[PDB]
Amino acid sequence: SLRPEEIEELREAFREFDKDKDGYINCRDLGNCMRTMGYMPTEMELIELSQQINMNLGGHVDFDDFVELMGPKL
Ligand SMILES: [Ca+2]
Repeated sequence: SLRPEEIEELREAFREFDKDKDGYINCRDLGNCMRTMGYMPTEMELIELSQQINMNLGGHVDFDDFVELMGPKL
């Protein structure tokens, strides 16, 4: 039932990808994070998804959504 240990790592990543350090990000470097250690989405997966988030969501992702989307492992 690991979570806080795995999440703690995401916190560092979120900031690492956060260049504006404004406490927010988008489907820009987000996809680059999934391939870093996530699940490495396919070709259209990293696109269809990134966009889906860009459109559906609104065009922004918070450390919460990033963590939630990242999930534990699967
Ligand atoms: Ca930010």
